[PDB]
Amino acid sequence: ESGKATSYAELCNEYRKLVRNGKLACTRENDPIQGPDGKVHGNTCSMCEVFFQAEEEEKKKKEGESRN
Repeated sequence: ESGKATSYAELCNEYRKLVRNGKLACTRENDPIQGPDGKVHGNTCSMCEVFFQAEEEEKKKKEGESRN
């Protein structure tokens, strides 16, 4: 337990520039870590991809009907 609690939305933030329409992806960093799901991932982005994915559902709602 070192540093501040920090927050994914703020930590993975640096990966928001990679996430296009809810899909995050970056180089192949060589540093496996863990995520909030107590699960390990390939790189730091992979850990941010799962969090970014969950945010894709909130966008499920459309501002209007595609038929307009």
